Amino acid sequence: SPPLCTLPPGPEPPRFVCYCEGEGFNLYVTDAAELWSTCFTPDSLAALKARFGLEDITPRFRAACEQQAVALTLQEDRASLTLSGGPSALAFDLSKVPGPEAAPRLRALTLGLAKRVWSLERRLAAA
Amino acid sequence: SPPLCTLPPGPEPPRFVCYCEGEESGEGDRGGFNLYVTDAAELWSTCFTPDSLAALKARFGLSAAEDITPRFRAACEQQAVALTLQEDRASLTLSGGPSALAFDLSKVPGPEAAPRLRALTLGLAKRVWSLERRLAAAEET
Repeated sequence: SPPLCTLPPGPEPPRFVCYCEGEGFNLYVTDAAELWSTCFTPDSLAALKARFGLEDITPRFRAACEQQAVALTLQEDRASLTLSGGPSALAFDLSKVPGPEAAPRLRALTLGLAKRVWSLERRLAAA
Repeated sequence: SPPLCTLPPGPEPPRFVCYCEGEESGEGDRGGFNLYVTDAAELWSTCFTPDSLAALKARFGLSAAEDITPRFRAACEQQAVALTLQEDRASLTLSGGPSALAFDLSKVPGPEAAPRLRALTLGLAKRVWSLERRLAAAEET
């Protein structure tokens, strides 16, 4: 079940969602209008893991999402995502995704979320 | 929690979300009822006025103080929502209940639609996160 969290974590309205896909594996951040991505290649992902000392990034990100231990700085076309909890905080550089590439992802994101909600409410009612 | 469903039903990737708004409980701000349909590119709405909602309710024999949200909710749970899309217009048919209810929807203008779609996306993600937390609890622990 694909991990995600929203920011800010307060009772205030959510402004950003952080999620990941498919260990083409990447981290994403969106305010539902623009999309930022780690834009990994198979090579630069391996480079990244080795620098931090790795297995898989997803479980750490999942754990951060549950603890709401995700920090986000955003400037211009630049964002960073920080995961806290592990033996070392992990920071990721993200870049803005051009509109034409971002649009189908944002579209599928919205439709998939809606389908999850419907499914989770279905399952939660049977509990 | 606010009702919704996705279409088409079953295992195939969702193409549309249907949801509703208004008829809020309590003595606080209460908005008029509307049904929404989106493919996450465009937004369609019933765009009800007080008169057009009354006329719709008459067309299918409902009273004025009657909330329509619970009929929508039943339709969503059973996935008895049928959608037709013309170029400009849409229809939504709810068959959760004993009598079918048909709704005319029209396109919401971009400057109103775009902030509604963003809030929808962000709100759903908050829900998902909240639901999976409540689920992990109930099912095992």
